[PDB]
Amino acid sequence: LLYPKLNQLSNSINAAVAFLLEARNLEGWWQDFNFPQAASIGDEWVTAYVGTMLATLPYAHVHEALMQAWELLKIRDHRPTGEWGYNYILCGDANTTGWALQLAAAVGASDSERAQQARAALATHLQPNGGIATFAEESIRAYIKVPDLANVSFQGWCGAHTCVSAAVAALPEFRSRLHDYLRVTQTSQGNWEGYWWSDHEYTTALTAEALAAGGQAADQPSIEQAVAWGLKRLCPQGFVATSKHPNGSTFATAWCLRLLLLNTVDAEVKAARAAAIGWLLEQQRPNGSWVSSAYLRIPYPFDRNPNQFPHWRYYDEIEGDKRFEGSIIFDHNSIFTTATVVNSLVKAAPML
Ligand SMILES: CC(C)=CCC/C(C)=C/CC/C(C)=C/CC/C(C)=C/Cc1cc(C(=O)O)cc(O)c1O
Repeated sequence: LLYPKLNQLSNSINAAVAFLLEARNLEGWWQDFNFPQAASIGDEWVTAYVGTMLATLPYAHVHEALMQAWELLKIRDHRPTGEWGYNYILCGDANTTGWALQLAAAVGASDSERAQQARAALATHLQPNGGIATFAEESIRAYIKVPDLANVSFQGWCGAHTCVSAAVAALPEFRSRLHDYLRVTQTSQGNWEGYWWSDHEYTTALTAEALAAGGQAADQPSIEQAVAWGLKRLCPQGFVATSKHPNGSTFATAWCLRLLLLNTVDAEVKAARAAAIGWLLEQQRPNGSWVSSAYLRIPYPFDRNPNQFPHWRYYDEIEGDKRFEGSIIFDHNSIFTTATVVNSLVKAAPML
């Protein structure tokens, strides 16, 4: 054990926590992502996610931030279902709601009236194939006012999503119901593929973590297959390479590091986690953040298979006329990425 690397982990994590606490707005929300001149900036979703990421820290001032985040979420009580959504102006969705419920658990509010209502609302999103859909069709159609989408299918946006199902399966009340859907959707390579996210490491880590949390020995082979895939994704330099970031994605690497924590005996896995930690420490910016790489894609509403859509473009790079469908957006404030990385480092440090 190299005590300088443990102390650098402490310093890295503290710098990121300071960045994230200072990056809150007037009322205390974490904000990220932007649909310009349209749905605008994420808050309820980003806050639920960041707060859940930071729940792994022992710090009293972080717990106070999470208590405040929950109070902000409780004041967002305008939707009749009790759901949370991307931000105030959006309808509820199952992903935001599932992350908000993980934050509720961290602050002792899982059995609150609001949490019970929101958990009930998740049940509406259960599909006949055993997974969870992001949106209710009537709700998201009521929000969208784009003429060339008025008459299209919304079965892409309103079908079962593996990324959302994996997150909801972090809740003990849903883990058993979502199990068979999570098992049947694993690829022959050992990973899972999400709907909204470009980086499969996110869905793979979350799904493997839900299977691990259920404690069924029948799921252990699937978990180990996912770990093996993670080991192949992480190159020797300690990062996950992508087409967009061929020298390493901070977001994809952080989620791959979380996935590799699911095997604590294999020496090659332990070495790969060490390499990922070293690369993430090298990549941190002076202000404590990491470079944005949390790529969210917007399929067409009818598209059930966005991993089979070859046309993705980065919204911010499109010259001339453009639309959100078929584009990728990112976390312009680096809050979503930074919270992800800091969580992975806190979880990985004791297994150094
Ligand atoms: C599910 C998840 C990963 C996070 C939980 C939060 C969610 C829901 C993240 C996904 C991305 C989505 C759909 C976010 C909502 C906002 C929106 C509907 C964006 C597209 C858009 C807007 C408009 C418009 O605002 O007019 C017109 C569009 O044609 C159009 O595609």
